[PDB]
Amino acid sequence: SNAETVAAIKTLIQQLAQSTDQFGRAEINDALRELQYSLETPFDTVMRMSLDTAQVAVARIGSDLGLFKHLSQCASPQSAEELADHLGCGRELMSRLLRYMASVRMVQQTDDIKYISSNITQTLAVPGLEAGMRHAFENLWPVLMALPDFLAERKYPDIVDAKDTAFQKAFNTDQDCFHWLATQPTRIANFKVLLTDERTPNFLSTFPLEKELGSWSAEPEKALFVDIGGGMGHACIRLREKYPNQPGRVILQDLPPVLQAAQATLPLSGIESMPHNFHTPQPVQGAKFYFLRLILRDFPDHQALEILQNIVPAMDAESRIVIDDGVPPEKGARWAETGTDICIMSALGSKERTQRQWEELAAKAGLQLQALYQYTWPVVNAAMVFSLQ
Amino acid sequence: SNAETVAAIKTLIQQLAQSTDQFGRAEINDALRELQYSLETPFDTVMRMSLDTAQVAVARIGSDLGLFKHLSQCASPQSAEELADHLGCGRELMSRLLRYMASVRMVQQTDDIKYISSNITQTLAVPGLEAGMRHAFENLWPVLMALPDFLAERKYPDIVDAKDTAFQKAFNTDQDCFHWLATQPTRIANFKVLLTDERTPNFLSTFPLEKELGSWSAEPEKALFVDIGGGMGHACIRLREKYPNQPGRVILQDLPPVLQAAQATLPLSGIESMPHNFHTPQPVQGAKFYFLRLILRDFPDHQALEILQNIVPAMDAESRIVIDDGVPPEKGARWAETGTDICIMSALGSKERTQRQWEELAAKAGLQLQALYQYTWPVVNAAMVFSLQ
Amino acid sequence: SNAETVAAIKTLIQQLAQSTDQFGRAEINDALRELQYSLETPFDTVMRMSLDTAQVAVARIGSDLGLFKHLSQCASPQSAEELADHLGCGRELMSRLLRYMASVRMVQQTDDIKYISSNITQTLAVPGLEAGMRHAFENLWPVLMALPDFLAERKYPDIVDAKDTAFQKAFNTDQDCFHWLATQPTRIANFKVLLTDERTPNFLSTFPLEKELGSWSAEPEKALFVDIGGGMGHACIRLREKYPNQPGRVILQDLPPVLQAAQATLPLSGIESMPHNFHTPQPVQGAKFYFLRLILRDFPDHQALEILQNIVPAMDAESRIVIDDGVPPEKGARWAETGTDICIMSALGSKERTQRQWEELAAKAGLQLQALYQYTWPVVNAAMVFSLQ
Amino acid sequence: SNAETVAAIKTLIQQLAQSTDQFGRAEINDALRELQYSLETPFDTVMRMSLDTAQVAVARIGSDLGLFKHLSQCASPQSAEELADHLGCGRELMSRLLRYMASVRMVQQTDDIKYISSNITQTLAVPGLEAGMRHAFENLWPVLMALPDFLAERKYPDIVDAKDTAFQKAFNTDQDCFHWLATQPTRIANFKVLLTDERTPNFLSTFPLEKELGSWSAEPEKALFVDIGGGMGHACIRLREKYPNQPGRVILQDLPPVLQAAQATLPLSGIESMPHNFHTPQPVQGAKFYFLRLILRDFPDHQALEILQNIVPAMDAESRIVIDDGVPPEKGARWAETGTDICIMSALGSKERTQRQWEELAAKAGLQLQALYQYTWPVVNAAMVFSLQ
Ligand SMILES: C/C=C/C=C/CCC[C@H](C)C(=O)c1c(O)c(-c2ccccc2)c[nH]c1=O
Ligand SMILES: C/C=C/C=C/CCC[C@H](C)C(=O)c1c(O)c(-c2ccccc2)c[nH]c1=O
Ligand SMILES: C/C=C/C=C/CCC[C@H](C)C(=O)c1c(O)c(-c2ccccc2)c[nH]c1=O
Ligand SMILES: C/C=C/C=C/CCC[C@H](C)C(=O)c1c(O)c(-c2ccccc2)c[nH]c1=O
Ligand SMILES: Nc1ncnc2c1ncn2[C@@H]1O[C@H](CSCC[C@H](N)C(=O)O)[C@@H](O)[C@H]1O
Ligand SMILES: Nc1ncnc2c1ncn2[C@@H]1O[C@H](CSCC[C@H](N)C(=O)O)[C@@H](O)[C@H]1O
Ligand SMILES: Nc1ncnc2c1ncn2[C@@H]1O[C@H](CSCC[C@H](N)C(=O)O)[C@@H](O)[C@H]1O
Ligand SMILES: Nc1ncnc2c1ncn2[C@@H]1O[C@H](CSCC[C@H](N)C(=O)O)[C@@H](O)[C@H]1O
Ligand SMILES: [Cl-]
Ligand SMILES: [Cl-]
Ligand SMILES: [Cl-]
Ligand SMILES: [Cl-]
Ligand SMILES: [Cl-]
Ligand SMILES: [Cl-]
Ligand SMILES: [Cl-]
Ligand SMILES: [Cl-]
Repeated sequence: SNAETVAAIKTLIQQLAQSTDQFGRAEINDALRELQYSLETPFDTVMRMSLDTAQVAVARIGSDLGLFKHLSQCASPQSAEELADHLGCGRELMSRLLRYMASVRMVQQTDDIKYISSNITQTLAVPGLEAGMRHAFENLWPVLMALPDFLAERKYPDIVDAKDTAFQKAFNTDQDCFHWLATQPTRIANFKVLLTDERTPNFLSTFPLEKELGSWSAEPEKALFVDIGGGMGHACIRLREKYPNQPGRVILQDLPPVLQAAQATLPLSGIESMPHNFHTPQPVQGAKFYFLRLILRDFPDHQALEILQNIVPAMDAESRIVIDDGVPPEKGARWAETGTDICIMSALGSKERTQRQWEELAAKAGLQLQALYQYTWPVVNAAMVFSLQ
Repeated sequence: SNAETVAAIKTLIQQLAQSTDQFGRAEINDALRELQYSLETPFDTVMRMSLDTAQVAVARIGSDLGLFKHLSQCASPQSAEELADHLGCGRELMSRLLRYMASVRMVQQTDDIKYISSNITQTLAVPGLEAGMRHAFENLWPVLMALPDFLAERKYPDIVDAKDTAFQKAFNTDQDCFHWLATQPTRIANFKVLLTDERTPNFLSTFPLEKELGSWSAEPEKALFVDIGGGMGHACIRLREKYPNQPGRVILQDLPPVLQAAQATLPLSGIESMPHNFHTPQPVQGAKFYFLRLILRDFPDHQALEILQNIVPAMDAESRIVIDDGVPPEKGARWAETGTDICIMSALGSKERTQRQWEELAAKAGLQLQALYQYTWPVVNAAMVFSLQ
Repeated sequence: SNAETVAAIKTLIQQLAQSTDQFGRAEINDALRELQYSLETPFDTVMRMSLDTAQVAVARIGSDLGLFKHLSQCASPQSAEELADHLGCGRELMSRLLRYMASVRMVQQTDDIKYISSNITQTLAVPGLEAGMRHAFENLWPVLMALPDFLAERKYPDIVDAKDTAFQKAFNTDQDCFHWLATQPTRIANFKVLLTDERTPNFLSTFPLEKELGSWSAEPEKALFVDIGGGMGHACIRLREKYPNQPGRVILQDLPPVLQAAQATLPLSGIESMPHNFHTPQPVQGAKFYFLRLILRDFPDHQALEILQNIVPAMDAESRIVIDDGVPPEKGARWAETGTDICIMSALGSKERTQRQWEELAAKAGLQLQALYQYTWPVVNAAMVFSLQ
Repeated sequence: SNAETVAAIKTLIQQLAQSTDQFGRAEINDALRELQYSLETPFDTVMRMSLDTAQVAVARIGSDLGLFKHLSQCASPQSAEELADHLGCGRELMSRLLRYMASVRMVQQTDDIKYISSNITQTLAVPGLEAGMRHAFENLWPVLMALPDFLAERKYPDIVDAKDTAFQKAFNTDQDCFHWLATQPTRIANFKVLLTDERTPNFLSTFPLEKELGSWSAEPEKALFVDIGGGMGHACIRLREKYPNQPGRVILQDLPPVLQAAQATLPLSGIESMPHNFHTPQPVQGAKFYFLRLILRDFPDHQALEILQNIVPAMDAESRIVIDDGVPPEKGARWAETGTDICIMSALGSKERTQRQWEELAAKAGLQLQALYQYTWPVVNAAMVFSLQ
């Protein structure tokens, strides 16, 4: 029975996935993807490429309607008619959307053709994760749609500049992405929500802080941790939580509107909010750790170098710059890393960097790599610790 | 070992897949997709939705460069430098594109970071399949990108009309999709290549021709088979190949430029080419089978009914209309059926139809279902045989 | 590749087995046995039955030579020549024995044809487990070899009497098994070593001692626990270890030579050693628990009933008899339970008993079942708690 | 759910086993055995060794009762009571035997505690396979039971002589096994039935007969195939069946009582029956193939050599001796090969021989190996083709 074999495959893979940790499950997931691509027919390859696109548009519709939040609060299965009337959607349209969503697990369909939430329903109901999906639709899609004709018209140049990539064609502007976004309040509002998502795990799961501290003294009143472009301060909060007895100033640096958003959820004491533009010289002198998490991947080499050169004059011999970012391998990189590389090339002119490419960038700022502490697998995020040469 | 477990999963799934037939492999692939969606983390759900989009854009770039056709005929692994110089691409751009393609199996990357064809490379090198991918990029993507805001601004109506759906917003026109496309030479040229793809299996694998004929007789120059909108005539060719001694005319009906393109590959005798617009009265009277394959799914009910009403006056008591099309189930429909439904809703105002919906449509034309012969699974395509009521 | 498929099966089963507990692994092992029996060819069925017998004979030879104890303490692989010379075995004989042992995992053979311990080597080096294997060879095998012709010559009677079963034919005696064994010094010495094996888990993992005690009070030098035929006293030791502050005497009852052997490993206080023959009236009056673990399965109903009838006059209203023994199900019993049933039928005239059969036996002694506490699965051992009717 | 996981393991292994051929299934079976042995607890190891022995005794009882033949003819499930009354067995004994048999798949137990035949029931109902089981019980078991004390009393000698092994102790005789068996009519009768079993596959599945023939001429009246000790002539029958047009005499040689048994099932023409004792000079001169299947493994080197030396003088330059027998590997031999080695050592003083050991034996007869044609895996049986040196 082919149905019996499929059911047994599902049982065994679900059991193997429970038998391991999140990194093992991520490896299983990538294997399932590779198996699919290798087992599909040629026609199914093109069908998959033609249709998987629709998931983002339909998630965006469900988000607009409030469907995922509503369904995640429902105590019993709901009919399409009930959902349509409650959310203000045409009954036929709602039925067709829900049938599509159930087929890609965006919701679950029951045996009597009613609907309940799935894991994906709950995910899309979370404001920060919903904002990530809406970002993909409104900011990533236009840039990817413009990229092939941009490259064709320009005879396939290497993209190296934030002011000369697919973004300018997609949005009919000469500004770079970050400058243009600052003029679009609806997009700024979505980014504000996006900043509330906290990635897990984080670098403190593997970072040997006491080892890296050595004999560094916080006395008289030195800074332990300067979180440069720290957003909502999640790194600062987790640091104080994990190391509540380590002395030294912990400083969140970001732009004033972001620091105001962060205030509601920062601890009452122990974390300073310091307005600071990281394109200017670093004001905090002689801190133990200057921390840059997912900052430098958004910038081409010239601008990333300037950010580092703004920090180096503040360092003393014991200071370290900690770059927490993606470190793809030299070969066999996975779709999350290479896909991110193509997207930030097209929107920002930047790139993902291997360890050798990080070291080459840091060397231009007078820095040398002392240690690298991986904390995710198989897609590598790592805290890279640099000192003065 | 995580690597050892992952390799063992791949080995066992591959062995199970090779032991079943194409329909069993399709069921396995659908299960792998379901497992992937159920095992991903919330962040990975959003990352998947954010990035899987890039596959179509990068395939379009590879098609523009001629990369897949070139790699499919190479007899040894090629470096990114060699490919860039041969195809006229910037070397860094080519390297980043190839790394992305390898991570989604669009090519294969070797242990010394060179590149060879994968199954997907060969697929994208086939002109008809390449054309399907280009169609997804240039025709489906803009309509899907317009659908969420189209529905929002119109307060979520049921889409019922080809002249009032997302297409009009996407391409800034009041024309319906088919009328507009016929004004766009480059898009027409891609559709001509798309028609060269022949789907397998086909309805003749399960259609009981002898039983359906009964004592039918061709005595007065009558037609056995009229292929309405038959494209390149694949159904006529396969019919003559499988039943070479069955009497009766076999007639391919389409518009003149498609019949012209079909001539090169049609047999030199046995199949007549007859220009005919299926929005006009059917000229062939009393044929045994009037055959409509993947025609009516492109039209809303009102227009699909008019196509049928142009045939019914030509029928005698022995005539049958054979609708060969998708028959999604009442529940548990799969992503290929529901995804198609949402795309053709957005571009064409049409829909996929359950068996009951096909019967309701045909009844408005005065037709009754006599037999239904499935020939694919689990996504069902079937030849539905209708007679006069 | 057959080798690759086989390796992948092993990897996946190993991973599934390590992800469950000991009871889950027992269920997996029973499924592997069932699969093996269902997938063997008819010839392989007979070959398996013909040859699996040799494992006991070869283990006995390895035990006689001291091979498993020696190999378990070796720090490097040993050649067959080295083992033969050390153990005093002909070199060709030793080589052929070791090749056989490696093929059934009794040792492991290395890639350069030397030998190291396997899990089974270590098992057969443990004195109590080695003694169980020697018992199978010298006591169980002769009775099983005599059973078919014993039943044939007697026209297939129900075996009901310890003095009239296959044992008498196998050892050419009119004595029952236990009486005869007590005349055979070498066999007695092996049983003494066998008693040093402690089964895990034990009944204290699920026995709700506090609930079963209720308001029981030890005030007049009363006994909490009387271990009847307790052997080395493992149940008394575990009880004192788990409930060190519970008042009440804890008493180990057995025959003098077994109590003597127990002294070396008993705690120096807290457990009394009391010589007592359980075929005679119980001397300890009004104890809370009279405990019989794996005693009554060795006796037919008439003798098991007499053992219980020697205890019941010592009971007061609060006393309980706790029978800790196998409780096979009414259907679907597993090979360990039914195999034991056939062996003890042939040697001892006794039987395994379902819960209903235990209740019927105990009712003849005027006892009623109050509670049953399983502590192993899927082959069930349980502590059955009986009170006066 | 652990029950769900076990069910899925069974489904997937059953599907993998159907996806391959008999050799692949044999490899899977050996892997299942290895997994069991590696996953059992120490206690379960000794329990398995103690109890698996009982299968042979219980199969022997079922054979005595006619149970397997009766159940294999039953059209519906049978109760233990019905089976007991029909076969003349005590009702309790029958119930306990059937429960044991169901737990080792010797029969199947239904949900309402009735019994139906399994694959093993059908196997044990086949006369030749039943005879193999009865041989294991009455001839192999006594020799294995005597082997440990035989070796101990003799200080572990290398066994080299058919008149000085465990057989003489087991059966209290000074005769060798084959000479003693000739005086025991009940054992001779079982061997007669055993000879009717035909092993599959056979050497003709891979033997390149036309290649090995070369230009050999059967003219004037030469012998193609001389089946030395050919038993019922299965090799001769299959040869004539597969190669019906190859000329040349095909001659079955065996002892007169065996040739008389063979007559009923030999073809009416084309195969000669020739009484011949293979301890005397071969009478047929200059045959192309002198065939010895599973003959020489029953003899120590001295006697096996004499059998070959009786053939060599009959050979001309084109003659070949074909030894069809087991060829275990130099390392990693499997339980069927090593177990057979231990059994024939104990009963016959002989041995299984590697390819090098076959070549060394044949070289003493003036023979050289020309080709080796395997036809079973993973346990190797092969047709080894030898010519004059
Ligand atoms: C080699 C081809 C592989 C294709 C795989 C799946 C294609 C999915 C895709 C939504 C599909 O099915 C259909 C269309 O796009 C269209 C259309 C025709 C013109 C403009 C827009 C859409 C009509 N009618 C369809 O059905
Ligand atoms: C909850 C969020 C989930 C997201 C998962 C995958 C996100 C993939 C995505 C290409 C990504 O990584 C990045 C960006 O889009 C951008 C950006 C910022 C502004 C405009 C366009 C792109 C910058 N820098 C990035 O790195
Ligand atoms: C239908 C039969 C199935 C048997 C499967 C396995 C048989 C294993 C078994 C040790 C075997 O192989 C051999 C013998 O017992 C004997 C023998 C002959 C006479 C007396 C004792 C042993 C000779 N020579 C053998 O080779
Ligand atoms: C370390 C030990 C491992 C043992 C695993 C399974 C042993 C199976 C085995 C049939 C078993 O259970 C029993 C006996 O042999 C006996 C006995 C006692 C004296 C003589 C003969 C049999 C009594 N009562 C039993 O129950
Ligand atoms: N010029 C600038 N100076 C300081 N912060 C900036 C900046 N431009 C952008 N940023 C901030 O950089 C952050 C990038 S995203 C937040 C990443 C953060 N380090 C984390 O991992 O949680 C945003 O908070 C944004 O407000
Ligand atoms: N008005 C019209 N009259 C006749 N054919 C038409 C038409 N409009 C579109 N078509 C044809 O309808 C076909 C739709 S796709 C081809 C489907 C074909 N029946 C097959 O399965 O092989 C195209 O060949 C197109 O040329
Ligand atoms: N007549 C008798 N009186 C008391 N003990 C006896 C006896 N006959 C046998 N025994 C003891 O009964 C025990 C059987 S085996 C030991 C079982 C023990 N209850 C346990 O599970 O740990 C042996 O210790 C043996 O010495
Ligand atoms: N001295 C002897 N001369 C000829 N045949 C003998 C013999 N001693 C035993 N045999 C025969 O050798 C055979 C061994 S078993 C049969 C094996 C046979 N070659 C086959 O594969 O089918 C028996 O038929 C037995 O009768
Ligand atoms: Cl701390
Ligand atoms: Cl890579
Ligand atoms: Cl198809
Ligand atoms: Cl058919
Ligand atoms: Cl146990
Ligand atoms: Cl408890
Ligand atoms: Cl032939
Ligand atoms: Cl070996």
